[PDB]
Order: sequence, then structure tokens, then C-alpha cells
Amino acid sequence: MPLLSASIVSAPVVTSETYVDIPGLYLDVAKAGIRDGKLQVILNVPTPYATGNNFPGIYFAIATNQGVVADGCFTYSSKVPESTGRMPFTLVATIDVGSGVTFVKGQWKSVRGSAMHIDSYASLSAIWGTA
Amino acid sequence: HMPLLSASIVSAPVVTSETYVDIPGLYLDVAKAGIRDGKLQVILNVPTPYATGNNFPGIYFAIATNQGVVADGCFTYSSKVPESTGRMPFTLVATIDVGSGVTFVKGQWKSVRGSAMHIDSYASLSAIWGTAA
Amino acid sequence: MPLLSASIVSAPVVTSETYVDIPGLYLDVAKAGIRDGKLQVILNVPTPYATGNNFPGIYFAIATNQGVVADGCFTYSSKVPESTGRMPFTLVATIDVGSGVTFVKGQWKSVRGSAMHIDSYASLSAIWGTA
Ligand SMILES: CC(=O)N[C@H]1[C@H](O[C@H]2[C@@H](O)[C@@H](CO)O[C@H](O[C@@H]3[C@H](O)[C@@H](O)[C@H](O)O[C@@H]3CO)[C@@H]2O)O[C@H](CO)[C@H](O)[C@@H]1O[C@@H]1O[C@H](CO)[C@H](O)[C@H](O)[C@H]1O[C@@H]1O[C@@H](C)[C@@H](O)[C@@H](O)[C@@H]1O
Ligand SMILES: CC(=O)N[C@H]1[C@H](O[C@H]2[C@@H](O)[C@@H](CO)O[C@H](O[C@@H]3[C@H](O)[C@@H](O)[C@H](O)O[C@@H]3CO)[C@@H]2O)O[C@H](CO)[C@H](O)[C@@H]1O[C@@H]1O[C@H](CO)[C@H](O)[C@H](O)[C@H]1O[C@@H]1O[C@@H](C)[C@@H](O)[C@@H](O)[C@@H]1O
Ligand SMILES: CC(=O)N[C@H]1[C@H](O[C@@H]2[C@@H](O)[C@@H](O)O[C@H](CO)[C@@H]2O)O[C@H](CO)[C@H](O)[C@@H]1O[C@@H]1O[C@H](CO)[C@H](O)[C@H](O)[C@H]1O[C@@H]1O[C@@H](C)[C@@H](O)[C@@H](O)[C@@H]1O
Ligand SMILES: Cc1nccn1-c1cccc(CN)c1
Ligand SMILES: Cc1nccn1-c1cccc(CN)c1
Ligand SMILES: Cc1nccn1-c1cccc(CN)c1
Ligand code: NA
Repeated sequence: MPLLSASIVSAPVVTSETYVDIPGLYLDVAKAGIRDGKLQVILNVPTPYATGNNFPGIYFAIATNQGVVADGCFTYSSKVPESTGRMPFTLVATIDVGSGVTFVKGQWKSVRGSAMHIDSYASLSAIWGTA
Repeated sequence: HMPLLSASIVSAPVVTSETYVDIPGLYLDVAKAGIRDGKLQVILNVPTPYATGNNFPGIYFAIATNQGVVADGCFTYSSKVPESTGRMPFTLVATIDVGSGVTFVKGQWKSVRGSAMHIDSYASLSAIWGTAA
Repeated sequence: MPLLSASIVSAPVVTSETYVDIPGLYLDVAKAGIRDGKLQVILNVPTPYATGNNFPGIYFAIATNQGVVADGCFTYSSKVPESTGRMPFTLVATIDVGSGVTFVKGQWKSVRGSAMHIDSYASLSAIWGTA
């Protein structure tokens, strides 16, 4: 009954108009001998913030070796927030390992040129089951 | 042997409602899966919702079965009329007893103070089947 | 295939500089005969708010009998929010029970002297698995 988990405590701050991996949030599904069945994947980024001056925020995605499975974002409700507060983010998706999945990873990308910040615990977890 | 249930949507008609109404498509047919007993850990995941309105807007979300609401929570903005209605990620986790007579699990929502409710991207309802300790 | 769950509907409002238990968010792992393997733990506080006058917020942690496993926080984006809105918070961590884990619990602590509020459903859940 495999449980996969990866966690980080920081990432270099980057601005990106397109998805880039969150370094370290990666599960090697091949190395675990999972070749079929289903994975419930949670991307948990409980304390991120975004800096910028046009309604800042961050998109996050669960991706496999076949690309993005699901994505979401937080954004602030001010164009230039008084302070860039911590905006807890969770994304949950279920994947078919049998289609060719060798890995699951977290990615992120900028909302409107925002710099993306993780400076504390963030995780990527997966529970293996069947249909 | 180890079922994982999942349903996802990408949008819903924008509605205002003072009481819980189903989020269309966020439904798990538990009877169809032959789960008649045991426990379900259910996650309602609405990562990118927003609410529109003029009195501290927000949205309540619930996990419901055929026996009604199991658990609920809400997000709300911190301004009466937000400069822009930002995306407020929302997750709700609840564990249900299937053997009470649960045939289905669903997500519902309702307006905070007359807010219009918006999903325009990925949202999911997931469940892992288990047993008691 | 055990699923552990605990839920609450309120807690006395408190301010604390350091982690204190969220009363009622506790899983007795030993009492369930879980002695080894892995636990995917979810702390779900979907409708908390914080009151204060210095960028309010709340830190939340998953803790065992061996201390804090993972933690995160939300904060408002204003020094004195017009209204202290509901800021849904989820935290996910995976623990090794065989190290000496007898219980899992949720804890919280103040951001900048904030009073911490739960007045509706909050849960702590865990799925048991293996490496
Ligand atoms: C509250 C906060 O955001 N603290 C930040 C601080 O943010 C300031 C800026 O946003 C600034 C303008 O661009 O506005 C405020 O500052 C004004 C004034 O401009 C400032 O010079 C003065 O001293 O204070 C006033 C109001 O009191 C904001 O304070 O920016 C600094 C960067 O220089 C830090 O990021 C600070 O972050 C906090 O740093 C602490 C260490 O001193 C500590 O680690 C806190 O945990 C950390 O706060 C957390 O991260 C923030 C980014 C934010 O999410 C906050 O809610 C978190 O709690
Ligand atoms: C930032 C935002 O909310 N974008 C919305 C936009 O809202 C605009 C209004 O809030 C507006 C009121 O004057 O303020 C800004 O716009 C002004 C100006 O009025 C506008 O004409 C000019 O070009 O820009 C200035 C300031 O930059 C706000 O931008 O309403 C529009 C039109 O109806 C959209 O909803 C827009 O939503 C965004 O739309 C994008 C494509 O047009 C894209 O799809 C973005 O994802 C989407 O933004 C997201 O959803 C928003 C509702 C909000 O949650 C935001 O944080 C998200 O990123
Ligand atoms: C919008 C709100 O916060 N209502 C809240 C009120 O807040 C006011 C604020 O609007 C403005 O007037 O400034 C004052 C002074 O600081 C207050 O901050 O405070 C009241 C008590 O002091 C209540 O707490 C009131 O809370 C609402 O209460 C009604 C019943 O009267 C309902 O139960 C609402 O659910 C509840 O609103 C909910 O909680 C509040 C704290 C906030 O999170 C809302 O977004 C949320 O919907
Ligand atoms: C930003 C936005 N407006 C309407 C839909 N979306 C959106 C949000 C997150 C992800 C996606 C799909 N990549 C679209
Ligand atoms: C908004 C609020 N104030 C006190 C309690 N609540 C609340 C919030 C979400 C759900 C419920 C219970 N249906 C109550
Ligand atoms: C608040 C903050 N600034 C930088 C890092 N952190 C932070 C946030 C949540 C948890 C922890 C680790 N205790 C640190
Ligand atoms: Na692809």
C-alpha cells in the first residue's frame, strides 16, 4: 500500500510566464515499482507569497512526464498589496499510472510577472490505489 | 481491492444561492463502485474560486452525501468591496461511514452575503476507501 | 486499511507566541495498533480567522509525541484588515510511525500576537500505508 512523499523548505525566487518545476517536489513513480493503478496526488504549498505590482499571485500545477494534470492559483485582491500575505494553496488530482507515468512533480508560474516565494515547508504526496 | 474515487470539473454556471446547491459534476457514485461499508476520506478541492458582491464576499462549500451535509467551510475577502476579487484556494477534508446508507458523495456551495459563485478552472472531489482502526 | 479521523467545531480563542495544541485535533495512533509503516496526515482548517492589529495570521503545525513534523501559516495582506476574512488552511505531511509515534495532533500559534479563531468544522485525518 505505497505512500510517496517529497518535501522542500525553500526554492530560489524566480519570475516565469510559463510552468517551471518547483525544485525538489518530485516523486519517482518508476523507482517505486508503480506501473499501473491510480495515484491520488496532493500538492501542498501552505505558506507561499507572490511579489509584484499588478494583482500578484502564483499558479501551481501537478505534472507528470506527460505534462500538466491539473492546476490552480491564488491571487491577492489589491493591485499592490500593503503586505504580500501568506496564501495557503492545496491542489488534488488523481492520475492513471498505466498511461506511461514515470514521475509526478510540482510546477509553478507567475501571475502577471509576480516573483514566486517558498521559504518554508511545502510537500508533494501520493497514495496508490486502483479503479 | 484499494479503490480511489475521483471527479473533476473545469467550470460551473455562475449562481447566487442563500442555501446549498450542488456544484454540478462534483459527484462520486459510491453505490456504482460496490463500496457498501467501511470509511471514505473525502477531499473537496476548489483551488481557484472567486466570489463577486458588495458586502465582504465569499463562498461556503460543503461535502454532502445522500444523507445531507457532512462538513462545510468558507473563504471570505477582508474588504467590503475588494479592489479585485482574487483567487482564494479552498480545500475541505471529511471522513464518512459508508454503511449508514451512503450511496453518493457530492460538493455543494452557497453564497456568503449574496455573492455570485465562480468556478472557471479545475476543481475536484476525491475519496480514498479504508476501514476503521 | 485504516483511516483515522478527528474533527472539532470550535476552540477557546487564545493568543500564543509558541505552538499549543488545537483541542480535539488528535489521533491516537498507538490505540489503533499502528506500530510501523507511514501515515499521510492532513490538517484541514477550512474557515479560521485571526484578530489583531499587525498583519494578523495563524501558524498551524502537524505534531506527534516527538514534536512538530511540518508547519505553515496564513496572513492577511493589510496591517489592520477592514474585516478578518476566512482564510482556508490545509497542511499535508507524511510521518514514520516506527520512530516512536503514539499520537498525531494539530497545533497552532499566533502571527504577531493574533488571537486565533476556529468557530466551525476543522479536521485531522490520516491514511496508513508503507514505504
Ligand atoms: C508584514 C510583512 O509583510 N513583513 C515583511 C515586510 O513587508 C513590508 C513591505 O511590503 C512594505 C512595502 O513594500 O510595507 C510594509 O512595511 C511598512 C514600511 O514600508 C516598513 O518599511 C516598516 O518597517 O513597516 C511598515 C509597516 O509595519 C511591510 O512591513 O517586508 C520585509 C522585506 O523587507 C519582510 O519581507 C517582512 O517579512 C517578515 O519578515 C520578518 C523578519 O523581520 C519575519 O520573518 C516575518 O515572518 C515576515 O513576515 C512574513 O512574510 C511576509 C512576506 C508576509 O507574508 C507576512 O504576512 C508574513 O508573516
Ligand atoms: C486582476 C483582475 O481581477 N482581472 C480581471 C479584471 O478585473 C479588472 C477590474 O478589477 C478593474 C476595475 O477597473 O481593475 C483592473 O483593470 C483595470 C482597468 O479597469 C482595465 O480596463 C485595464 O486594462 O487594467 C486596469 C488595471 O490593470 C482589473 O484588471 O476584470 C477582467 C475583465 O472582466 C477579467 O475578469 C480579469 O480576470 C482576468 O482575466 C484575464 C484575461 O482578461 C485572465 O484570464 C486572468 O486570469 C483573470 O484574472 C483572474 O481572475 C480575476 C477575477 C481575479 O481573480 C485575478 O486575480 C485572477 O488572476
Ligand atoms: C464582515 C465581518 O467581519 N463581520 C463581522 C464584524 O466585522 C466588522 C467589520 O465589518 C467592520 O465593521 O469593522 C468592525 C470593527 O473591527 C468589525 O471588524 O465583526 C463582528 C463582531 O465584532 C462579527 O464578528 C461579524 O461576523 C459575522 O457575524 C455574523 C452575525 O452577526 C455572521 O455570523 C457572519 O458569518 C460573520 O462573518 C464571518 O466572520 C467574520 C469574522 C468574517 O470572517 C466574515 O468574512 C465572515 O463571513
Ligand atoms: C485565470 C483563469 N481565468 C479563467 C480560468 N482561469 C484559469 C485558472 C487556472 C488554470 C487555468 C487552466 N490552465 C485557467
Ligand atoms: C461564519 C461563521 N461564524 C461562526 C460560525 N461560522 C460558520 C462558518 C462556516 C460554517 C458554519 C456551519 N454551517 C459556521
Ligand atoms: C514566516 C516565515 N518567513 C520565512 C520563513 N517563514 C516560515 C513560515 C512558516 C513556517 C516556518 C518554519 N517554522 C517558517
Ligand atoms: Na504532454
